[PDB]
Amino acid sequence: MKYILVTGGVISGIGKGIIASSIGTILKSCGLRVTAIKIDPYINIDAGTFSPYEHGEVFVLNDGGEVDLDLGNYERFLDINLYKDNNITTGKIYQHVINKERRGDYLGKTVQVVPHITDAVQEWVMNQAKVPVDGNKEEPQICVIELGGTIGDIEGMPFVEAFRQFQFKAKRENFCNIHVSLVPQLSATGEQKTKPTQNSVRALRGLGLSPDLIVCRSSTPIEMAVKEKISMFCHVNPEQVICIHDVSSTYRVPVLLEEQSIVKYFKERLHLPIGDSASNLLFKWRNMADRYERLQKICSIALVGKYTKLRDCYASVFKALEHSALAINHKLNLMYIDSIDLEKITETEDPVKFHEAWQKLCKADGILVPGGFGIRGTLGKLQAISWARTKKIPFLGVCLGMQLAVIEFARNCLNLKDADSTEFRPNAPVPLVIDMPEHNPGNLGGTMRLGIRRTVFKTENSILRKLYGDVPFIEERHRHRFEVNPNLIKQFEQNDLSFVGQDVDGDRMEIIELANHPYFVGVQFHPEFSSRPMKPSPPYLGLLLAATGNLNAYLQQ
Amino acid sequence: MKYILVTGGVISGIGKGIIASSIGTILKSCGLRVTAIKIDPYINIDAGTFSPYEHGEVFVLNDGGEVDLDLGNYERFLDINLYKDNNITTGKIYQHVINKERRGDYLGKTVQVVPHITDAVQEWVMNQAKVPVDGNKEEPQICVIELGGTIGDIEGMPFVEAFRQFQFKAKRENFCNIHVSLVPQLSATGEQKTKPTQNSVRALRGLGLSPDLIVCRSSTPIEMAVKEKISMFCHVNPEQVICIHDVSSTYRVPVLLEEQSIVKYFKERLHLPIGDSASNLLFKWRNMADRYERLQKICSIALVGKYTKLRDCYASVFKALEHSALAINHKLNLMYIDSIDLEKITETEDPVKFHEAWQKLCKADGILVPGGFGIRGTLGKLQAISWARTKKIPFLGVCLGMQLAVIEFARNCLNLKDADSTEFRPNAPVPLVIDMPEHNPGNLGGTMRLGIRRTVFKTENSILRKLYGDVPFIEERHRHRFEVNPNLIKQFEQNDLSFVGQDVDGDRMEIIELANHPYFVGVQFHPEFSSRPMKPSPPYLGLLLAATGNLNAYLQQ
Amino acid sequence: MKYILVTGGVISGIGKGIIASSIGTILKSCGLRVTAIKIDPYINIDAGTFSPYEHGEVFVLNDGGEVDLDLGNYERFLDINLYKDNNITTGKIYQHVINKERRGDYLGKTVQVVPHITDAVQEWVMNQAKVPVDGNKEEPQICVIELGGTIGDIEGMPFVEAFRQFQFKAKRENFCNIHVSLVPQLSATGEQKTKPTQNSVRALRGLGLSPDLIVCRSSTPIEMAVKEKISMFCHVNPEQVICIHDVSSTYRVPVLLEEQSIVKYFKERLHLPIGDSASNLLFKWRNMADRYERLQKICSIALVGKYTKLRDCYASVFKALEHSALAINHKLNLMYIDSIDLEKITETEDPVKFHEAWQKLCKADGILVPGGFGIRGTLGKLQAISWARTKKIPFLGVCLGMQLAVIEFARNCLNLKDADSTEFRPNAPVPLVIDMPEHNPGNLGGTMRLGIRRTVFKTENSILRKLYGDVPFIEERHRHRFEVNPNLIKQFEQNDLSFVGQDVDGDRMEIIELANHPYFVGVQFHPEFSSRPMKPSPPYLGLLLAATGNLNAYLQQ
Ligand SMILES: Nc1ccn([C@@H]2O[C@H](COP(=O)(O)OP(=O)(O)OP(=O)(O)O)[C@@H](O)[C@H]2O)c(=O)n1
Ligand SMILES: Nc1ccn([C@@H]2O[C@H](COP(=O)(O)OP(=O)(O)OP(=O)(O)O)[C@@H](O)[C@H]2O)c(=O)n1
Ligand SMILES: Nc1ccn([C@@H]2O[C@H](COP(=O)(O)OP(=O)(O)OP(=O)(O)O)[C@@H](O)[C@H]2O)c(=O)n1
Ligand SMILES: Nc1ccn([C@@H]2O[C@H](COP(=O)(O)OP(=O)(O)OP(=O)(O)O)[C@@H](O)[C@H]2O)c(=O)n1
Ligand SMILES: Nc1ccn([C@@H]2O[C@H](COP(=O)(O)OP(=O)(O)OP(=O)(O)O)[C@@H](O)[C@H]2O)c(=O)n1
Ligand SMILES: Nc1ccn([C@@H]2O[C@H](COP(=O)(O)OP(=O)(O)OP(=O)(O)O)[C@@H](O)[C@H]2O)c(=O)n1
Ligand SMILES: [Mg+2]
Ligand SMILES: [Mg+2]
Ligand SMILES: [Mg+2]
Ligand SMILES: [Mg+2]
Ligand SMILES: [Mg+2]
Ligand SMILES: [Mg+2]
Repeated sequence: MKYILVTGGVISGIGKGIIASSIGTILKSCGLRVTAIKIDPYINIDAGTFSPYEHGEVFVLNDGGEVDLDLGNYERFLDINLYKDNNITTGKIYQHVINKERRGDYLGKTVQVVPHITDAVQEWVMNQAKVPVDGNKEEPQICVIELGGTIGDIEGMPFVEAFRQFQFKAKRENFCNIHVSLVPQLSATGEQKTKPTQNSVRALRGLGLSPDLIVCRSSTPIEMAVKEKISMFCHVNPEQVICIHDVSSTYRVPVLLEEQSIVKYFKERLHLPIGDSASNLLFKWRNMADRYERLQKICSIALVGKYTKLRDCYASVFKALEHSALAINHKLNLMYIDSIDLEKITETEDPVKFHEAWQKLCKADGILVPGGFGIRGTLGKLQAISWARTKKIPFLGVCLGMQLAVIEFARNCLNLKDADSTEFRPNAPVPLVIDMPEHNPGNLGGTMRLGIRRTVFKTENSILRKLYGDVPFIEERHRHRFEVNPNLIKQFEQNDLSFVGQDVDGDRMEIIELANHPYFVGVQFHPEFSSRPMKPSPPYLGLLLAATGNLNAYLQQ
Repeated sequence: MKYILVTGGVISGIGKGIIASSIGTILKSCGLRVTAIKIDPYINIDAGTFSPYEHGEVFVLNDGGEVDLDLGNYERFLDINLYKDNNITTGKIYQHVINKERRGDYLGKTVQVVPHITDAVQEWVMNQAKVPVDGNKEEPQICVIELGGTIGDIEGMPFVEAFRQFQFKAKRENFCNIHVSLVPQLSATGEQKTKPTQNSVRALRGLGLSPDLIVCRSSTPIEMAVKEKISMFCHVNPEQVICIHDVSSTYRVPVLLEEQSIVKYFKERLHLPIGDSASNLLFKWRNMADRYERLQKICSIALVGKYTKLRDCYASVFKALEHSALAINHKLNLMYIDSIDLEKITETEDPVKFHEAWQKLCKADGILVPGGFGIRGTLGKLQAISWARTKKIPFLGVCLGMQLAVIEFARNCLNLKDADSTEFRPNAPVPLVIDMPEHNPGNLGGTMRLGIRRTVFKTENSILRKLYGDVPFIEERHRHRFEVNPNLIKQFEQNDLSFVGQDVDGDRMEIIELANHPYFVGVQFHPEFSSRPMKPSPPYLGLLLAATGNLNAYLQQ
Repeated sequence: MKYILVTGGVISGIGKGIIASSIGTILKSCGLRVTAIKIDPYINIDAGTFSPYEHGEVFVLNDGGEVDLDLGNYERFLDINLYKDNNITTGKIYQHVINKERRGDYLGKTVQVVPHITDAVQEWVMNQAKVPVDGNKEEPQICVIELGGTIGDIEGMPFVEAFRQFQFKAKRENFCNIHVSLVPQLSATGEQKTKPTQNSVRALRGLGLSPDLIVCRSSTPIEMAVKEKISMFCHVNPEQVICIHDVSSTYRVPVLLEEQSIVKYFKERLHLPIGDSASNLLFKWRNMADRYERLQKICSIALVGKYTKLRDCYASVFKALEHSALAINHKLNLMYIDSIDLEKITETEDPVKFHEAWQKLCKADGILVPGGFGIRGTLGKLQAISWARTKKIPFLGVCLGMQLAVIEFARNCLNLKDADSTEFRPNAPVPLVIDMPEHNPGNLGGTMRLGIRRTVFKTENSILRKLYGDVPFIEERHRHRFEVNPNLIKQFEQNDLSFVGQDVDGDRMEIIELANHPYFVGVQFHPEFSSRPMKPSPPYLGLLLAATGNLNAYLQQ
C-alpha cells in the first residue's frame, strides 16, 4: 500500500490538516481509492470528554465513534466515512499496549516504548490503511497520514520513531513524507526566511525521516530564491518545494497544489496507477472555489449557541451551512448568538449585551438552534425558537434545538406550560422530553444513541422527505440520551406541530415539521456530519433555500 | 567588568542590533560608561572589500578602520567612537590564530578550535572591553556584545563556545545573556506562537548558554499567556520576558525597553552602580521619539546615488539627514535617484526611467551628491550638480560629490572643458582631480586618506565655519585616494567657487563654498559618520536648514 | 570520480585512519588507482611547527610538504606519493578563503562559512582527487577521504556541511560514507552496547550525511544481535555493519575487512570496474600479516632519540625498522633511549636512569641515531655513536645522526677535537658541520633542503649502493638546513670514514660509510618516508641484516 505521512516543522498552526486533506482530494480526483489516518499525540482516547469551547466540536462517525473535528475535514474533502480507529491517539496506543501487557500477550518480556509502543503504531497503521472507507468494498490504494504537533515535541517522539521504522517495512516506492513548515517574513525587509525550515528539517533527519516534498506556509507566495535555498539545505529538488500562502478558501488549497504540480511528483515517487492525463476531477473543485470568490448576495442566519465564542464549537454546523450557501449561490453570514445573552434575566446585569443579541436575532433570514447538553443557554434558545415561530422566520432545530422545539410548542401552543425536559428539571410534573438510552445484549446498562441509525418517514407530506429525494427512509448520525416522551405524542395530533420521522423500532420520534410556516423543522440526528462540499445535507439546504426565499421554487424541479 | 551578550534565536533579521544598541543607550542614560563589541561571523577581516549594494555602507572609524555599518548604529545610539577591534570577525579571529601558529607562539602544540580559537575570542573580548571609548580616559563598566547569525549556525559555533567558557572567567554577577527570538503569529487565528523561542532556547542551552532576558520580536505586543509559557520552557521569570513589537522608530526601542523595566533587572543581575532613582537621561530619548511621530511638515531632498536601489548603501547618510530633519522639526523625504537614470544617453534605451529620474530631481528642496568611487554614475551626478547650481537649489557634495563640484565649475564656469578626474579618464589633458595618497615612515607605498584628520578653515567668511560654531578647525573622517590638483587652484581665485578648508600640511583643499547661492558646499570628509541623533553633523544641518529656508534665520542665534 | 568519506562517531581514537587506509589497500588490491585525502580540522596550515613529542613525527612528501604522520600511513598502505594538498586543514581552508577575500575574488560579496568555506572544501576535494598519485599518469578512480575529530565537534562542522552539499555534486553512485563508531562493553555483563553508535548516527543524519557502512570498533567481535540492532537504528543492512576488533597488527585490518566482505559492497554501491573475481592482491597482505604473527627470533636495536618518551616522535622510523624486520623474518625489539640519559652529567642527579640507559644500549644488536634539531640530546647521541664504533656494533645515522657521525670521527679519529656543529656552538673554532640552505630564483633568502633530491654515488665500493640494487643514484627525501663543511672534506681522505654519496651540484656530501666495520653508515636523507611494508628502505634493511648477522649472506644473491 502507498503511504503519505504529513508532518509539521516549525509551529503547530501552519495548516498540516488542510495540506493532508488537499493531497487526499487530489489523489481521490486522479481516480485512486484514498484512506486517511490522523495521529493526535494527546492522551484522550476519544473526543467524548471534550467541552466544545476547548479543542472544538465532537465529530460523530457512522460506527458511533466520538472523534476529533479534524477527522470531519477528511470526511468532507474526500467522499469517505471513517471508522473510529482512523483516529490514532497517544491515549489509544498506550492504552492498547498496557492492556496487552496485563493479559501477558508480550510473553513476560519488558514492554518498552521502542520496540513495543512503536510496533503498536505500525500494526495500527497497516491494519487501518487496509480497511475500505469509500462505498466500494475493495481495499484502499493510498493512505494519507497526518501527524499532529511539531517535530521535536516529546508527544510526537513515539510516532516519528514508528515512521522511521515504517519507511523500511513499507518499501521506498510505497512510503512518502510531506513536511509542512513556516517560512516567515517581517514587515520591514519583506524577506521570506528559510531558517526555521532548515532547523526543523535537520531535526526531522535526526529523528530519522527525510522530506520528499516541502510545503511552505507563508503570508505571500515564496520566491525562487527561497525554493532554491530550501532545496540546498533540505535534499529536495526546487520543484519539490511548494507553498500554500494564506488564501480566500480551503476549497482553493487543492487547486493551488495542482498548480504547484504535486500529481506529477506522486506519480513518479509512488509509481501510482494514475497514468499521464490532460484531466482529473479537480476541475469540479476548481469550479467550486471560483464560485466561492463570486458569492455576492448575502444570506444571513442566526445560530443560537451554547458557548461564549466560536473557536470551532460548531465547526461542521458552519461547514454544512457553507456547502448549502455555495449550492444556493449566496455568501453565508453566520450571526452567532451566545444563547444566554437572549435571556430576559441578563438585562438586570448587562443590558448592552442583551440588546446586542436581540438586534442580531432580529436581522435573521433564518434561525439555527444547534445541539448540545445541559441547562445552560436553554432558556435563551427557547426565546429564539419562539421568536422564529411567532415572527414567521425559517427554522432548523438540531438535536437539543428539536427537543426544545417540541417543548415550546407544548408550553406555548397546547398550553401544557408545566411541560419540561428531564436533563434539565429531572423532577418535571409532565416530562415531555425524557432519558431513553439504547440497550442491547452484550452491553452493561443503558448507552447513548450514537452513530448511524435508520430514521423512517411517517408520511409523504414532508418537506424534508422532498429535500431527501422522495426516499422512504434516511440513515443519519445521532448523539443523545434524551427523546420526546412517546406517551405524550397524543397531545400533538390535533395541532400544528407534526412528527414526520420515526425510529425503525417505532420507540422514538426523530423529525418534526410545523405546518402553516415557510420552513420549520427539527431533527434528532446531526445532518452536518453527513454533509459534503459537492452535495449539501438536505435539512441545511432547505433552511438556506427557505432563508433567501428559493424553497418554493426548488420543490418545482 | 560587566558583560551583556545579545544573541538571536530563530531567524537573523529580528533586530538584535537595535536591541543591543538600545540596551547600551539605556545603560549610558543611567550614567554608566558603556562600550560595545559586535561579532560578525563572516570571513571578511574588514568592510573595505564590500560593494555597497551587497551588505551595505562601509563605516569609517576615527582610527581609520573600514568597518560594518552596524558599528555605526552603536556610535549613533551611544555617544562613543569605536576602534576597529570592537568589530570581531571570523576572518579576524582565524587570521590572528593562524599568524600566532606561523610564528610558533603556540609552542609547537596542535592549534585547535577548542581551546585556541575560543581563547582568542575571550582574549579579544577582555582586551577590547577595557579600551576607553567615550571622551573620558577611565575604563568602561559594561560591554554590550552583539553576536551575529542565529544559534545553531555553523559560523556562530566558535563564538557561543567562547561565551560558554567566558561566563565562568567573568563571574555570574558580571556576565549576562539576552536572547532575542521570533514569536510569530498567523493571520487566521491571530495567536502568538512560543515554539521557535522554545526550540532556539533549548539549542542555546545545549551550546551551553542560558537566557537571562528573553526579548520577543513580534508583529504586536505579546500577551501574558505568551510571557508565562516562554517562562515555563526558558527558565526566566515572566517579568524577564520582554517584547519589542514593530514600531514607528528606532528612537522608540530604548523607550519601550524602559517601559518593559530592563533597568531594574540589570541593577539586580549585574549589581550595577545605578542606584534606585526616579530619573535617568532617557527622558531626552523619549522627547526625540515623541518629536519624530509629530513630524508633519515635509522637507524633501534628492540623493544622487551610485547604486540601483537602497538596501543600506547610504545608511548613515540617510541617518545624518534624519538627525538634521528632526532637529529642524521636518519629516525628511529622501528622493533617491539611481544616478545613471539622469544621463541623456539612457533616453535612447529606457526613456520612462529617464523622465522619472528628472521629475524626482525637479521636486527637490535640496540636493545631496554622496561619496563613491569609479566611472559609474559620475555623468548623471554631474547633470544633477549643474541642475543644483543653475536652478539655485541648496547643495551638499560629499567626497566624490565635492570632486565633481570642483570639476563642473571648471568645465561650465571657467570654460576649462577639457578638465576631468584621474580615477575616471586617467590620461586627462588637464587633470583637475588627481590621485594623491598619504605616505609615511613605516608604511609601504602610498595609502588612503582614511579615518580622522584635522581640516583647517582658510577664512572666517564660511557658512560651514558658522555651522561648526565659529571654531578655527574641525576633525572629521576621510576615505579617499583622490584630491583637487593643488597646482590648478589658481584658476579659481577670480571666480565664484571658493576653497574654505585645507589640510594641516596645506597639501590638500578639503572644503569648497559657491558664492551668490542659498547654500552650496562640498566637503572631502564624510560628516555623517560623526553625526548623532541628539546633535546633527553641521554640513547636513546646513543643507536641511537651507532646504526649508531656515538657514538665514538660524545664523541669527 | 568515486569518493569514500570516512567519519568518526563516538570518540576520536577509534582508528578512522587504519579503516580508511585499509579500505584504500583493499581497493588498490582490486586493481583501482586509489588516491587519499585527510582532513585535519586543526588550524595549523602545515606540520612544520610541531614539536614531535606533541602530536608526533613530521612527515615529508616528495614535493617538500611538511605534513601529518597520518599521511605517512596512507603512503605505506597504498603505493602512492602524496602532494601537500592531500592534507586539508582548517588552517589551509580558512587561509585560502581569507586570501581570496583580500584580493576581491569574491566580487565584494560577504564571504560566509556557508557557502564560501564549504565551497572551498569541495573545490579542494574535486581538484586534488583528480591529481595522479601513483606512478601512472592517468587520473585516480576512487578518492578515500578521512575526516578527523568526531561528529558534533565544532571543528568538523564546516567539513560535514561541505560533504552534505558534496554528495549531491558527486552523484549517489559516486559518493559513499563509512561511519566508524565505538561499541563499548563493560567487564561485569560483557554486553556490547550499540547506544553511542545510535546517538552519533542520529547526529550525523542531523548534520546531513547518512552511513553506507558502519564499522564498529570494539574490544571483541560484535555479535549478530549488535549487527541487527545497529541496522534497526542506522538504516544500513546487517551485512553493512562491520567490526574491527583490536588485533595483533595493522597489517591484519585490511584482511579482516575482506573477511567482512566490503569489496562486494563497494562493487554494488559505487558501480566499480572490479568485476566479480576469485582473487585480488590482498593475498600478499594476508601472507605478510600471517608472517608477522609467526615472528619468533628477536632482533633488538637501540634508538637514541631526542625525546622523553615515544608517543609517535619516530613513528615512520619505527615502521621502516618493522618492514625490514618482517622482510628478514625477525621480531623487532625497539630499545628506545631518551638520549640525555646517556650523558655522564646526569649521573650527578639521577644515576638510576643513567645506568638504565647504558644497560639498554649494551643489549643492542644494532644502533639507530635518528634525525632532529637543536643542542638537546646531542652529547648523549655522541656517546652512543662512539659506543657503536668502538664496540663494533652495526649502525645507521639519519640526518642529525649522520652529522654527529662526521663530527665524532673528526673529534675521536682525526684528533680534530675543537671540531663542532654550527646549529649547536655557532661560534665553532673549526666548523665541521655548517648552515648551508638551498637558494633559488623566485625565493626570498635561504630555505631548507626539503623534499625529494637526487643523491649520486661516488664509488661502486658502497654497501648502500649494493642494497639499492647497484643503481647509479637514488632519489630520497631531505629535511635540514645543515651539512658537512665541503672545505673540511680533505681531512677525511687518509682515514677510515669515506663519503660515498653526493648532491648533483657537488656542493653537499650526503652519505658516509666507515670501513673495517660490519655496517656503519650515515645518510642526510630520511629513508623511512620512502619505506613500504612490501619493500623495505635499503639503509634500514642493511641495518637489520647486519644486526642479526645476515648482511654478508644477503650480498651473495
Ligand atoms: N480539510 C480541511 C482542513 C482544514 N479546514 C479548515 O481549516 C481550519 C484548520 O486548519 P488545519 O489545516 O487543520 O491547520 P490548523 O488546525 O491551523 O493547524 P494544524 O497544522 O495543527 O492542523 C479549520 O477551522 C477548518 O475549517 C477545512 O475546512 N477542511
Ligand atoms: N548551517 C548553517 C547555515 C548557514 N549559516 C550561516 O548563515 C548565514 C546567513 O544567515 P541567514 O540569512 O540568517 O540564513 P539564510 O540561510 O539566508 O536563511 P534565511 O532564508 O532564513 O535567511 C551565513 O553567514 C552562513 O554562514 C551557518 O552558520 N550555518
Ligand atoms: N542602533 C541601531 C540599530 C538598528 N538601526 C536600524 O535598524 C536596521 C537594522 O536593524 P537591526 O537592529 O540591525 O536588526 P537587523 O539588521 O534587521 O537583523 P540583525 O538581528 O541581524 O541585526 C538598520 O536599517 C538601521 O537603520 C538603527 O538605526 N540603529
Ligand atoms: N517539549 C514539548 C513541549 C510541548 N509539547 C506538546 O506541545 C503541544 C502543544 O502544541 P503547540 O501549541 O504547538 O505548543 P505550545 O507549547 O502551545 O507553543 P506555541 O505557543 O508555539 O503554541 C502539547 O500537546 C504538548 O504535549 C511536546 O510534545 N513537547
Ligand atoms: N594506515 C595506518 C593507520 C594506522 N597505523 C597505526 O595506527 C596508529 C594510529 O591509528 P589510527 O588508525 O590513526 O587511529 P587513531 O590515530 O587511534 O585515532 P583516529 O581515529 O583519530 O585516527 C598509529 O600509531 C600507526 O602506527 C598504521 O600503521 N597504518
Ligand atoms: N530512541 C530510543 C531507543 C531506545 N529507547 C529505549 O531504550 C531502552 C533500552 O535501553 P538500552 O539497552 O540502553 O538501549 P539498546 O537500544 O538496547 O542499546 P544498547 O545496545 O546500547 O543497549 C528501551 O526501553 C527503549 O524504550 C528509547 O527510549 N529511545
Ligand atoms: Mg488540524
Ligand atoms: Mg538570509
Ligand atoms: Mg544588524
Ligand atoms: Mg499553542
Ligand atoms: Mg589518525
Ligand atoms: Mg541494551
